[PDB]
Amino acid sequence: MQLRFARLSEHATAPTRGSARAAGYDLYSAYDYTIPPMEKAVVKTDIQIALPSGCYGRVAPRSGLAAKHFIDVGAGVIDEDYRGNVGVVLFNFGKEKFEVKKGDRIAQLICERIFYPEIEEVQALD
Amino acid sequence: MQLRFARLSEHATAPTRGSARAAGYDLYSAYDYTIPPMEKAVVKTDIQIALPSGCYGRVAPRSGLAAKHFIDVGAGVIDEDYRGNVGVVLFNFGKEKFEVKKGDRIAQLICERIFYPEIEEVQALD
Amino acid sequence: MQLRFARLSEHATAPTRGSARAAGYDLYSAYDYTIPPMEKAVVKTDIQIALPSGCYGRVAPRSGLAAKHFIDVGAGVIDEDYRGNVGVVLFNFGKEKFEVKKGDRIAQLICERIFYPEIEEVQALD
Ligand SMILES: C[C@@H](NS(=O)(=O)CCCOCn1ccc(=O)[nH]c1=O)c1cccc(OC2CCCC2)c1
Ligand SMILES: C[C@@H](NS(=O)(=O)CCCOCn1ccc(=O)[nH]c1=O)c1cccc(OC2CCCC2)c1
Ligand SMILES: C[C@@H](NS(=O)(=O)CCCOCn1ccc(=O)[nH]c1=O)c1cccc(OC2CCCC2)c1
Ligand SMILES: [Zn+2]
Ligand SMILES: [Zn+2]
Ligand SMILES: [Zn+2]
Repeated sequence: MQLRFARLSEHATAPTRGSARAAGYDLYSAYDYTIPPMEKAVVKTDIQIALPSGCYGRVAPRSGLAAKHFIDVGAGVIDEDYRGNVGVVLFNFGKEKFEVKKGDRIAQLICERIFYPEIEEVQALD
Repeated sequence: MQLRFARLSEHATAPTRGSARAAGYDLYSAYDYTIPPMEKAVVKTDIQIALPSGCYGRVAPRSGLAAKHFIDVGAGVIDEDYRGNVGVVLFNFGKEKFEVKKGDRIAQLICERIFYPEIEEVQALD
Repeated sequence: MQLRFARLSEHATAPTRGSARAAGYDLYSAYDYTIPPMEKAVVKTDIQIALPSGCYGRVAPRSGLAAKHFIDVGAGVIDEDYRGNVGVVLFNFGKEKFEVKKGDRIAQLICERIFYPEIEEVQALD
């Protein structure tokens, strides 16, 4: 039960989790972005991750950004085997622009347990 | 495998799950709210919950409210150890205002199994 | 560990998963739809599914559609015991209409592990 990660640049921040039983690790922006009202942005973390076996990585919303600034997270399904730069798709549904600065926490990364079933076609179920 | 909860006021409704194999328990509004088009509201349940070990509580959308009224749920990650009042962040993307009355079902609470990995930094993955 | 499915019409496409460790099976539209800017549509797959025991089926967003076209997935909680036609609720938050053609991939289906706890009311937690 290790989540490993590597920094892809000097702008990356190591993910953090304050509480031992918090659902997610904090993801941090590696760059500044300005997100206009009713617009989206793909926000780079400049980290790559190796998820534990038996899960995928869900990029999930921060609670305060959602309730206070009408920020949501799009996309969000990081496959267990993905080794690229982790991106966060932010949706700004508010009426004001939303500013992201390098080092800001912008999402959380949850290790969601899943099955990897084989698929079988039948003519009709039970 | 118990989900425990306590009512924080007399306005709270005990969560329900009709089917034994439904993914979620129904969450009910403790108050009336009017949510304008393209607006958000934090809706109180006036319950506190104690989630089973090995999960977090995902506040997830009701299917009919989403398809019929363009209601979505923001935020939604309830940490395993959270003991406060459970809030539901509703996003109204429709063109008409959305009315919540006390006692209305407004979301579902899913006990999502997750890992709680330790984090380790390396220079580069494999 | 089988995911079974049946086609409800000749327009359905068998779900696919390219990578062995991809989080989701691709869901395909059985029909053409035009989704106006800032509108929603319930998109039929014309498949029925039988999920493995111990999960629900999460209809989750495709990453490219989210980042490139501002498409999101609403609703999305398919109960373990659901045997109806699988619908995908697409939200088009972009400024242009979004075209779905029969056979297009429109979402992914994730077998999310969950608990099915019994619920217990107490006066106050710990
Ligand atoms: C344009 C589009 N390309 S994409 O090929 O559709 C997905 C590429 C990234 O896959 C991993 N992933 C999946 C979901 C997620 O939320 N975050 C994330 O990092 C995309 C979508 C989402 C995130 C992206 O992040 C970019 C930042 C640097 C590399 C990718 C890109
Ligand atoms: C303003 C902001 N404060 S916040 O500190 O960011 C989060 C406080 C609540 O944390 C638990 N939680 C987390 C996610 C969720 O969806 N629901 C929920 O109850 C917030 C965000 C979401 C729900 C909230 O509910 C309030 C209702 C009464 C107490 C908190 C508050
Ligand atoms: C109108 C509304 N009816 S509903 O009764 O609220 C839900 C009916 C479908 O339940 C399974 N389900 C649940 C969530 C999901 O995302 N997809 C899905 O197939 C609804 C909501 C979502 C999907 C729907 O799909 C329709 C396509 C053909 C049958 C249902 C319908
Ligand atoms: Zn630089
Ligand atoms: Zn009162
Ligand atoms: Zn036909």
